[PDB]
Amino acid sequence: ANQALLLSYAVNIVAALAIIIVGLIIARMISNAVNRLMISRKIDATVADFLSALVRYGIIAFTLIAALGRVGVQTASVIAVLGAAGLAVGLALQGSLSNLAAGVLLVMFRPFRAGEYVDLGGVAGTVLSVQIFSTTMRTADGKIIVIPNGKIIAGNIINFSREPVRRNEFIIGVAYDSDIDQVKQILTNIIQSEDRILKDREMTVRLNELGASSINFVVRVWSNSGDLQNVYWDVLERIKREFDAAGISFPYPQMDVNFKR
Amino acid sequence: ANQALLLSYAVNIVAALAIIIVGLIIARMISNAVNRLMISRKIDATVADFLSALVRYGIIAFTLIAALGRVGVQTASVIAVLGAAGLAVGLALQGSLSNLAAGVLLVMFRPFRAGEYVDLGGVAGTVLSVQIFSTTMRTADGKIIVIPNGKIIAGNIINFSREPVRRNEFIIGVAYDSDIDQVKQILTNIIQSEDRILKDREMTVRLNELGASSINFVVRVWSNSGDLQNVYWDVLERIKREFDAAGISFPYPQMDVNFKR
Amino acid sequence: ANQALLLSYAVNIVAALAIIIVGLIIARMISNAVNRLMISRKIDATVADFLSALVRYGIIAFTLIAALGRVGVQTASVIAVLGAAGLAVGLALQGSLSNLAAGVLLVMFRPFRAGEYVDLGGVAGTVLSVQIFSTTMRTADGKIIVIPNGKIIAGNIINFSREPVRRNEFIIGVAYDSDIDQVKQILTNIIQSEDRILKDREMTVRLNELGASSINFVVRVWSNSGDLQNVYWDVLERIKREFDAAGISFPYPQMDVNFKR
Amino acid sequence: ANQALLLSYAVNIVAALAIIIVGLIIARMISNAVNRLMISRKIDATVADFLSALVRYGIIAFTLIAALGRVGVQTASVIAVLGAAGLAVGLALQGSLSNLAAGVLLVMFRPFRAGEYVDLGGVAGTVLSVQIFSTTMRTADGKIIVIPNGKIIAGNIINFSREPVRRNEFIIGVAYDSDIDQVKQILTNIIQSEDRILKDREMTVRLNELGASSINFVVRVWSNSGDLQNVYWDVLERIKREFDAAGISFPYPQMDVNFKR
Amino acid sequence: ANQALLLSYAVNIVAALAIIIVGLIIARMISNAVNRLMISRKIDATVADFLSALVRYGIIAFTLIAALGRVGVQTASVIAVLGAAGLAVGLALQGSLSNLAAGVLLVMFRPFRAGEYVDLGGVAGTVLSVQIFSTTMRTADGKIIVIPNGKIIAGNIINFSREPVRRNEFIIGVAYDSDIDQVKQILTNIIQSEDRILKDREMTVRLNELGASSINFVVRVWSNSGDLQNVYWDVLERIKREFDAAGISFPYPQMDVNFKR
Amino acid sequence: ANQALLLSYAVNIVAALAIIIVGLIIARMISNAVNRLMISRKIDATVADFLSALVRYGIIAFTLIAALGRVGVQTASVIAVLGAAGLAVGLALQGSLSNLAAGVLLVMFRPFRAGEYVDLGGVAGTVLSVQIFSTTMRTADGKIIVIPNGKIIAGNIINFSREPVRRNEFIIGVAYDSDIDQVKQILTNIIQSEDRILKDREMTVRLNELGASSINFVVRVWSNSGDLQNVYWDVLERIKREFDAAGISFPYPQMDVNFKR
Amino acid sequence: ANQALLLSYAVNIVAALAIIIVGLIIARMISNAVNRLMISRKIDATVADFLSALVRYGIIAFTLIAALGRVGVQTASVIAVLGAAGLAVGLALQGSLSNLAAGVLLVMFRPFRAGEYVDLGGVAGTVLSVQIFSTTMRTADGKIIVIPNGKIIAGNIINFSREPVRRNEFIIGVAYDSDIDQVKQILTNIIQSEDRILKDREMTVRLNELGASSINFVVRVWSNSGDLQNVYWDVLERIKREFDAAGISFPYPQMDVNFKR
Repeated sequence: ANQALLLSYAVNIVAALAIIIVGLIIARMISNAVNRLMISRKIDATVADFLSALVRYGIIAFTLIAALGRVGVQTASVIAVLGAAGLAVGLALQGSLSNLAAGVLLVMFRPFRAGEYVDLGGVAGTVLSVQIFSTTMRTADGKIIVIPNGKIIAGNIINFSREPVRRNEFIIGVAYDSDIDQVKQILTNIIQSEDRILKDREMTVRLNELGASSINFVVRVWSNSGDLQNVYWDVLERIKREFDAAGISFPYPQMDVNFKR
Repeated sequence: ANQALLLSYAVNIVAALAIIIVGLIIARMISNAVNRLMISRKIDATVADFLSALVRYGIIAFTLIAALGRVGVQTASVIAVLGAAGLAVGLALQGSLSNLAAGVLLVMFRPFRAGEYVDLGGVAGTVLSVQIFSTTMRTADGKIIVIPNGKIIAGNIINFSREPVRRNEFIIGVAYDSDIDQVKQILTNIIQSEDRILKDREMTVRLNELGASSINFVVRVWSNSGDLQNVYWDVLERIKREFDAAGISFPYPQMDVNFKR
Repeated sequence: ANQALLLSYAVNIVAALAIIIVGLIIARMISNAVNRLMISRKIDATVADFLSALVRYGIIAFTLIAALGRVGVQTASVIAVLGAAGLAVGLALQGSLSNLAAGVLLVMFRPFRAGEYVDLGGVAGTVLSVQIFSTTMRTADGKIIVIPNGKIIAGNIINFSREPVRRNEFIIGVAYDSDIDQVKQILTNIIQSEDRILKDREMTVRLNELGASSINFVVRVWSNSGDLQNVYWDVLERIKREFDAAGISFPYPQMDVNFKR
Repeated sequence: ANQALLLSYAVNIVAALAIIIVGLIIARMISNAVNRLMISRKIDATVADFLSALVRYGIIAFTLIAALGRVGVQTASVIAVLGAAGLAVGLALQGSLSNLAAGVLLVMFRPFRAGEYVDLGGVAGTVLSVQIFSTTMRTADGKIIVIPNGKIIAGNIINFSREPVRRNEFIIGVAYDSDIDQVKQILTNIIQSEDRILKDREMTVRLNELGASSINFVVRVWSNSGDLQNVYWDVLERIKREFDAAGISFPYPQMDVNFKR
Repeated sequence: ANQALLLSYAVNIVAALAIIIVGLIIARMISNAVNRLMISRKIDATVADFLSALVRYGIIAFTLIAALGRVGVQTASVIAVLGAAGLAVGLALQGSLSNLAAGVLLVMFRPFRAGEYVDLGGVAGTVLSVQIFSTTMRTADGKIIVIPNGKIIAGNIINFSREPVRRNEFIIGVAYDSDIDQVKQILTNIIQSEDRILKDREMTVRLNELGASSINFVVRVWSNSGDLQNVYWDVLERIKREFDAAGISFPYPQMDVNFKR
Repeated sequence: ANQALLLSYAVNIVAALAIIIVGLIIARMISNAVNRLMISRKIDATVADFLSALVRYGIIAFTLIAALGRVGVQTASVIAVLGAAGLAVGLALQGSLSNLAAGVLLVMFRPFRAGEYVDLGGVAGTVLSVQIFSTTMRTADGKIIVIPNGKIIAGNIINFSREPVRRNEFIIGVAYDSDIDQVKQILTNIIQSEDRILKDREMTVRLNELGASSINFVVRVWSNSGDLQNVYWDVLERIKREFDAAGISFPYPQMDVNFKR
Repeated sequence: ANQALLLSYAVNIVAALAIIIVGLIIARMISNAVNRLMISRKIDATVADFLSALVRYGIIAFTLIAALGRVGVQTASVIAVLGAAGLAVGLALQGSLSNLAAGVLLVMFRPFRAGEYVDLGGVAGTVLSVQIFSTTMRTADGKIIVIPNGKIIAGNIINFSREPVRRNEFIIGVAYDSDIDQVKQILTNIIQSEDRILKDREMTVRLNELGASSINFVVRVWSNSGDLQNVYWDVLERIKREFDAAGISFPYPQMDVNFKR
C-alpha cells in the first residue's frame, strides 16, 4: 500500500526495459549505418564484418550493463574486466598506432621525399611513396623494401641526395721505394685534368698511413652528387693507366722469408 | 515494529537470493549455449572445456559479488583483485593479440601475396598463405618456415618479385698487366651478344677497385626477374670461356717474397 | 533516548561481527575443501601448502576489510595497497602466463607435432611432446632440450619434415684449366645415374662463381626427405671417384710467388 | 541548541580519537607479535628491523588517514600518492618476484634434478640444488655458478643426462690420394672391434665433405652417456695408431706455389 | 499528481536536451575557431583535417555521455573504454613525446651547438641545426644524417670541437735490428722541428710494444684542433723521408721457414 | 533567514580555513623536525634541501586540495595529475629501487662474501664490500670496479673460491711422428712426481684431438684452489724440460708445398 | 513558487560563475608570478613561454571542469582523458627523470669525483664535473664525452685512480731453444734493478704458456698508479736491450715447410 516503494520499483523496471530496447535498436541502426558507409567505399569484407561484430557487441554490452545497473545490480566487476580487456587491446595495438604516429610525423616533417636516395637503418634505395603505416623504397638492385615507420623514426635517417655536393675518397697503394714527390704530383695532375671535380672545394692528396706492405695515399675530391660514381671510376682508371705508364707499380702483399737449413 | 527496517532487510535478502539464483541459472544456460555452438563447429575438446570453465567461473563470480554487494558487504578488494588478474591476463596475451593485429594489418594492406618471393627478416622463400596469427613460406631448399606476424611487421619486408626487372652484379678479377681496353671491350661484346639483357637500361662495365692481388671490374646488367639466375650463369660461363680464349688469366692470390740468407 | 542512533550503531556492530565470523568460517571451510581436492589428486606438498596459505590469507583479509568498512572505517589505502600488490604479482607472473598462452596457441594451431624434425630458434631435433608450459625435443646428438613456449612463438619455427621433398646443394671445386664441358657432362651423368633423385624437378649443374683458387660448380638435386643425407653422401663419393678416374684434380689453396733476390 | 549538529560533531571527534588510538595500539601489538615470530626463527637482524619499521609505518599511516577521513578531511591525494608508491615498489620487486615464480615452476615441473648434467644458457655443470630464488651448479672445472631462476626459465634448458644414450661425432682428415675404400674399411673395423659402441643404433662411416686441403670422413657412433668421453678417446687413439700402421697420413695444411723469376 | 516526480523528470529531460545542444554548438564553434587559427598559420591540410575531426569527435562524445549520465544511464563502461583508448594513444605517442622532451633538454643544456664537430652514437659530422624532434648534421663525406633526439640523449655524446687542444698518436714500425737510440732521436728531432706542435704539453716518444714482426714506437703530440690532420700528415711524411734517408727500413710482415726435404 | 543554509556555509568556510592553517603549521613543524633529524646525522646539504622542499611542497599541496574539496570545488583533475606525476616518479626510480632490492637479496642470501674471488658478469676480482646499491671489487690488475646490484642479480654469479678444489687443464701439442706411449708415460710420470696434485681425484692423460699440424694431449689435474696457478706453471715448465730432454719436439705450424715450374 | 528549487539553481549558477572567474584571475596572477620569477633568474625564453602556456592551460582547464561539475555536468570522460595524457607525459619523461635520479644518486654516493681517471661503460677519461642530468669527461686524446647518468648507473663503473697501487703485465716471447733459466734470471735482474717497482708486493716471473711459435713469459710488477706507464715503457726497453745483448732473439712467426716435388 506504500506510495513510494511499488511505484519506484515499477518505474525502475519500466525504465530499464525502455533503456535496453532503445539501446538495442540504436545498436542495430548504427551497425546498419556503419556497414552502409563502409560498403559504399573501399573496405575488406571479412575484416569489416569482424569490426562491425565487435563494435555491435561492445555497444550491446554497454547497454546491458547500464540496464543492469539501473535495475540495481552492481556491475563493478564487469567494468573492471572491460577495462582490463581495453588495456590488453591497447597494448596489442601499441605497435600499429606507434607506426601510424611515426608515419604522420614523417609526412609532416618531410625528412625525405619521393625520388630521393636515402638510407633508413642500413638499407639504401630510392623512396617511392610514404604511406600511413609503412614506406616503399626500391634498392639499387631493384628489390622492393617495405619498412615500418616506427623503425624509421627510431634510428638514423641518412639522406644522400639532400646535399648537391658530395666527396669521394681514394685509397691508392704504392710500393715503399716509389718516389713520394712523383706519385703526389702525378695524382695532382690527374685531379687537375678533370673538369667534373669542383675546384673551390678542398682537394687533398696526402700520405695517409704506412701500411703493412704498401703506403696508402688518400685522395679526396668533391663533386656534384649526380656524377659521383662516374668521376670515381674515371679517376681510378686514369690513376691505373698513369701509374702503369710512369713505372710506379702497385705492390702485392709482400713478405720476406728468413731461409734456414 | 518499524515499517521500514525489517521490510527493507527482507526486501534486500529476497532480492539478493533472487539475483544469485537468476545469475546461476543464466550462467548454466549460457554455458550450455556456448558449448553447443562450439561443438557444432570446429573446436578442440580440452581447450574448449578450459575456456568454458573459465567463463562460467567468471560469470558466477560476478553474480556472487553482485549479490554480496546488494546484501551490503563491500567488495572493493575483490574488485581490485579481479582487475589485477585481468591486467595480468592482458599482459600475458599482449603477444598473441599483437600477432593477431599484425596479421590483420598484413591482410588488409597486402605487402606480399601468395606465390611471391619475399624476404621477411633474413629468411627468403615463396609465400604460401597468410593466416591470422602466422604465415607459412617455403624456402628454396624446401624447408617450411612459420613466422609470427608481429615479427614480420617489426623489421623490413623485402619483396623480390614485386618489380619485374632486377639487376645482376658481376665481380671479375683479372691480372694487373692485363689490357684494360681489351678486357673492357670483351666484356662489352659479351653483354651485347646476350638477348635476355635489357638494352634500354644502363649496362655499366667499369673498373671498380684496385684489389690486393687483382683488379675487379664491375659489370651490371638489368633483366626480368624470371631469368636472373639463368642470365647470370650464362654470362659468367661466357666470360670464363672468352677470357680463356683471349689469353687473359684470372690471378690467384699473389704474394712476392724477399728472399734472405 | 534516540530511536535511530543507538539502534543503528548496535545493528552495525552486530552485522560487522556476524560478517567477520561468517567470513572466517567460510574461509576455513573453503580451505578444507581445496586442500581435500588437491590432496585427492596430483599435487606438491610444500607448494600446495603455500598456495593454500596465500588464498586463506587473501580471503580473511577481504573479510576483515569488509567488516572494517561496514563498521565505518575507510579502507581506501588498504584497497590501493592490495591493488598494487596484485599488479606486482601480475607483472611477476606475466612470463609464466605468456608461456602458458603460447603453449595453448601451439596446441591449437599445431605448427609442429610429435616425431617431426623441426628447428625452433637455432636448435634442431625431433619433437617428443608439447606440454602446457614448455616442449621437449631430442637433438640428433641425443641431448634433450626443453624450450619455453614463449620463446617458440617469438621467432621463426622451421619445420624440416613438413614437406616430403627437399633439395640438396653441392659445392664442387675444380682447377681453372679443367675442361668445363667435361666436368659438366660428368656431373650430369652422375646425377642421371642415381634413382633416388627426382627427375621431374629441376636438376641444375652450372658454374656458380669464380673463386680465389678454384671454380665452384653448383649441383642441385631434389629428393624425398627420407633419403636426403644418403643421396648426398652417395653423390659426393661418386663425384670424388669419377673426378679421380677422369683426371680432374681438386685444387688445393693455390698461390704464386714472385721470387726476388 | 541543535540536537543533531553538536551531537554529530562530538560523535565524529570521539570516534576518530578512538579509531586512531585503537589503530596505534593494534600496530604496536602486531609489531610485537611479528618481531617475536621472526626472532623465534631464522632471520637477519637489520633486514628484519627494516621490514618491521616499514610495516609499522604503513599501518600507522593507514590508521591516520582513516581517522582524518572520519574527521572529514579528504585524503584522495594521500591515497593516490600511496598507490604510486605501491606501484613503484611493485615495479622494483618485479625482478625478484619473477625469479621466485620461475623457481616455483622449476620445482613443480622438475625439468632438471640434483646430480644431473645440464646446460642452462651457455654454462654446463652438475646441478646441486634448486632454491627458491636461484639454483647452484658446479662446472666441470669445479667453479660454482649461481643462476637466477628467471634467466633459466627464459631461454633453452639443455639436459645432457636425461637420455641414457648419446652419439659421438668424429672428423677425420686424410690426404686426397688416400684409398677411400681402405680408409672406410679400416674405420669400420675399428668401430666393430669396440664393445661399448651400441650396435643396434646406426654407425655411419661416410665421406662428409671435400675440404680445402683434406677430405673429412664423418664417423658417428652411439653409446651410453656414462662412457661417451672414454669411447671417444679410445676410438680416436685407435684411429691414429691404425692409420699410422696402414700408411695413411694425416695431411698438414697444404698449399702449392707457382714459382716465378 | 505528485509534485516532485513528474517535475523532476521534466527538469532532467529539459536539462539533458539543453546540455547536448549547447555542447554541440560549442563543439561546432570551437572547431571553426581552431580551423581558422590553423589555416591562418603554417599547417598541413590532411593532417589538420584529421586532427580537427578527432577533436570534434572527442568533444561530441564527451557531451553525449554527459547528457546520458544526466538522464540517468550509467556510462562507466564508456568511461573505461575511453580511458583504455587514451592509454593506448599515450603508449603510441610515447616515442614522439620522448623525442620532444629530449630535444627540449638538448636545447636547454646545449651539449652541442651549430657548426661544432660531434659524434652522436657512432656517426660524426658538423651540426647544422637542432629542431624540436630531430637534429640535422652533415658528415665529412657530405651525407646528411637526421637523428631522433631520444637516440641522442640515450648513449654517449662525443664533442670533438669543444676542447681547442687535441692529441695525435703515431704507430711507427721499424725492424728489430734497428738502433733504438737512433730512431728515438730521429723522431725527437722531427717532433722538435715542427712549430704547430705544442711544446708545453707532453711529447712522448717511447717504445710501445714488441710486435710479431716489428717494434712499434708510440709518438704522441698535442696541437690545436684546427691543425690536427695537417700536422699528422706532415709528421708522417717527414718520418717516412727521414727513415728512408737514415737507412732505417720499415719491415714487411716477416716469417722464417725451416726447410725440410 | 534560513537556519541551515547560511549556518552550513559559515561552518564550511571556517572549517576550511582551520584545516588549511593547521596543515600549513603542521607542514612547517614537520619540515623543522625532518631537517633537524637529517642535520643531526650524515646528510648532503643540497640533496637534503631539495628533498625537504619537495616533501613540504607535497604536504602543502595535499592540504590545499583538501581545503578546496571541503569548500566544494572538485579536485579530481588535480588528483589525476598528482597520480600521473607519482607514476612518472615511480617509473624513474624503478632502476634505483630495483638495485636496492637486489642488494637486500644479496645481503640476505650471501651468494658471495668479502675476500672471495668471484666473477660477476664477465669481470673477475676479489669482493671488498657489498653496500645497499652497489658492490665494490678489486680486479687482479688492481682496478676497482663498482657494479650495480641489479646487474649482479641478473645474469650468472660465478664463485671461484667457494669450492676448495679446482681442476687445471693442459693442452700439449706434439708432432705426429712422436711416440704416443712415450709421451703419455712421460706426462704420467710428471703428474705422479708432483705432490700438490690430488691423487684421489681423476688424473686424465689422453689424446684429445687430431689438430691441423699437431696432436693435442689433454692433461687434467685437480688441486686446492690456493695452489692452482703455481701447480700449473710448475707442471708446464717440467713438461717443457722433459720433452726437450726426451727428444719430443713441439711442432711449429706445419705446411707442405707442392712445387711447380 | 518552490523555496528550494529556484533558490538552489540560482545558488549553483552564481557559485559556478564565481568559481570560474576566481580561477581565471588566480591563473593569470600565478602566471604573472611564475614568469616574473623565471625572468628574474636564468631561463630560456621560448622554453619558459612554452612551460608557462602549458601550466596556464592546465590550471584554466581544471577551473573550467570544476565549474562544469559544480553546474552538474559529469566530467568523468574529461578526467579520464586528462589522466591518460598525464600517463603519456610521464612515460615520455621517464627517461629524463631516471637520468635525474641517477645523477642525484651519483652525487650522493660519489662513486667518482672530479680529476679521477675512470671508465664508464667502455669510455675512459678524466672526470671534469657531474651535473644533474649528465656528466662531462675528457678522453686521453682530448675528446669531450657527455654521458647520461642513467647509462652510468646501469652497467659497471671502473675507477682506475681509486687505488694508489696498480699492476703491470708483460708478455715476452722468446724462442723455444732459449735457455729458460737464463731468460728468467735476466728478467729477475731487470725487475730488481728498478726502484719504482714495489718490492713488498708479488713480482712473478714465470713461463705462462707454450704458444704456436714462441714461449711467452709473464712478468707482473706492482707500482704506484702515477708511474705505471713510465715503468712499463722503461722495463720493456730494458728487456729489449738486455735480450739483444745476451743473445736471446725474439722469434718471428715461424713455420716449417715439407718440400715436395
